[PDB]
Amino acid sequence: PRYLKGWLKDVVQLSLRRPSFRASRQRPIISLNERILEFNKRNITAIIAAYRRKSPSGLDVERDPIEYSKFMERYAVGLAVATEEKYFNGSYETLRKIASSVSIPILMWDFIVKESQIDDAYNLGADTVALIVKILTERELESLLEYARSYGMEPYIVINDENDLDIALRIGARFIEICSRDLETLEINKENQRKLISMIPSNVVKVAWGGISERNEIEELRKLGVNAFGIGSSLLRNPEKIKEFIL
Repeated sequence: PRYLKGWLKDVVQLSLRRPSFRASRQRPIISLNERILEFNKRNITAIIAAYRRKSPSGLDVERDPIEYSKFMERYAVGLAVATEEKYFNGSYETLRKIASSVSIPILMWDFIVKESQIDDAYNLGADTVALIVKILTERELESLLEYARSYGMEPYIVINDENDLDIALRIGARFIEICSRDLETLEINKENQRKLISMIPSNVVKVAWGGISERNEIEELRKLGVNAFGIGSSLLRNPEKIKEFIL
């Protein structure tokens, strides 16, 4: 990984020592990026609903993950499941059970630093995996993107600033999350986010994430070329608010 500081260095050290999941996949690959594009052509708002328990950017919610996922299966374009265990209190077993319960695409939301974590996502049932530019060297980022594509997954490349974006385009990313939340400081900057969105060519599937809470800003981001919208704490507190974001 990169030279890191603070909690990011901590979580990366944990991910490097995380044991592998050694069972066999039991569901097909359901492409999240392909389904997003299907929603765009159908003029349906594409929203990625997240499940997590703890979070550095929010108090912990204790809700049934299976009741949650089944409800979101009716409205969401995909599900993000946080599996990091220290700062998010996530679990591989939680992802396994969600993947066994729903038939919509599932994104593994974690801090991927080694290949076996991509083995884990595949065997667990995840349809794609998040790769975070700011914690990986360019070479590591490219290897893991290429490794995940060997499974038939289209990886989900997370960017924060113009450095992350330039690198993402360099290593041939086609599925980008423009995150407004800086992971080092947890501060949100939507102006920088919209600046990065304007610089991403049209052939990339773009996901806006960070502090999204209103149908209004979803329509404004859509007019800038954003294909899908990730929403976490808002939907974790009130799942039925997704009906407002889509309708």
